Amino acid sequence: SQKLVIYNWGDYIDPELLTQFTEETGIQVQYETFDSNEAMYTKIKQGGTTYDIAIPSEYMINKMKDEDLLVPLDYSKIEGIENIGPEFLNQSFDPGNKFSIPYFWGTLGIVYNETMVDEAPEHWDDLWKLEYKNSIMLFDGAREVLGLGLNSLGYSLNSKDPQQLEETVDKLYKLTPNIKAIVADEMKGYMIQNNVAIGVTFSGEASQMLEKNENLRYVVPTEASNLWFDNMVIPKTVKNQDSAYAFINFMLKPENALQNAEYVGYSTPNLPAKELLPEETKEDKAFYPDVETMKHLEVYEKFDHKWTGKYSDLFLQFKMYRK
Ligand SMILES: [Ca+2]
Ligand SMILES: [Ca+2]
Ligand SMILES: [Ca+2]
Ligand SMILES: [Ca+2]
Ligand SMILES: [Cl-]
Repeated sequence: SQKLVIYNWGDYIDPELLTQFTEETGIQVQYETFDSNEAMYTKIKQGGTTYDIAIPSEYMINKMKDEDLLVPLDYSKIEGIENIGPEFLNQSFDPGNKFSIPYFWGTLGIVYNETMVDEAPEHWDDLWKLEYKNSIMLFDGAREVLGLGLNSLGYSLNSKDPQQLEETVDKLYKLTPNIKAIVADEMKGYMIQNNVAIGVTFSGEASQMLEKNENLRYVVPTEASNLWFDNMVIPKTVKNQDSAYAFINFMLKPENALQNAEYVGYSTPNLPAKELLPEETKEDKAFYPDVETMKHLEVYEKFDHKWTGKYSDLFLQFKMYRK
C-alpha cells in the first residue's frame, strides 16, 4: 500500500502527472490543496495531519525552516538536481537548498494592455509618465510597492537605509496621479475586462490574465525586480519518505517539468525542459527574461519585527496620502 500525501496550491499541477506517477511507481496519491500561505502554515504547524510533500512559497520556507518544520533533503536519494538552473539555487530563503527544490519561479512586473498605452512600459520609472493619469493598479503589499519605488531610485528592494526609504515614499507620492487603485487578487478582473491600462503584479497572476485577454502583455523591468519561488519540501510530519523522494525525482525529469509548465503556464526552473518548450513560449522575455535581467532580480529578505514594521508603516503613510 505505497502512498504519498501531497499538499499543494489549487490548480497548480497537471493532474495527468499524478496519474503517470502512480502508474509508473505504483504509489497512490492522496491530494490536498490550500489557497493561501496562511492556511497552509496553520495546517502544517498544527502537526496532526500527515503531509509527505508540500509546495510552499519562499516566504513560508523562511518561516517554516526556522520553526524546524521541514526535513533536510537527502541528496543521495535525489536524481536530476543538475536539471535545475544555477540561477534558481542557493537563494537567501534556503541557502544550499538544504530544505527545498524549485517547482516554479517568477517575478514582479508590469501587466499592460497594448491597445490602451502608446509605447509599452519597460521600466519602473515609466509608471510615473504623465500619460498614465488614473491608469494604474498597484499590488496591495508593502514589500512590493516600497520595493518597486526603491528599485526606481536604483536602491535595493531590501534596503534598511532610512534615507533611502524616505526618498522612496516621496517618489511614490508623485505616482498618485496615475494610481486608480491599490488591490491584490481582484486586479485580474479589471485587466481582463479592459477597465484599466496597467497593473503591477506577479508573473503567475499575469500569466493567468494573459490567457483570458489577448491584448495584455507582461514585462519585467530589466534594472531590478523581485524574484519568487514555489518549492518542493518534505514536512517533518512525513510518513512516506521513500514516496516523497520518488515524487521529487519524478518532477525533476525534464519531460514531467515540461508537461507541468505547459499545463500551468508558469516559468520552469528546469533548464533541459525549457529547451523543449514551444518556441513562442521559450523565447518570451515576459516569462524567461534575459541573463542581465535575472542577475538584477532580488528575493525579499526576511525582516525582523522592526523592519517589517517600518515598511508596514511607510506603506500606510503612502495610503494616507492617496486619500
Ligand atoms: Ca491556483
Ligand atoms: Ca483544499
Ligand atoms: Ca511523463
Ligand atoms: Ca491626497
Ligand atoms: Cl525526462
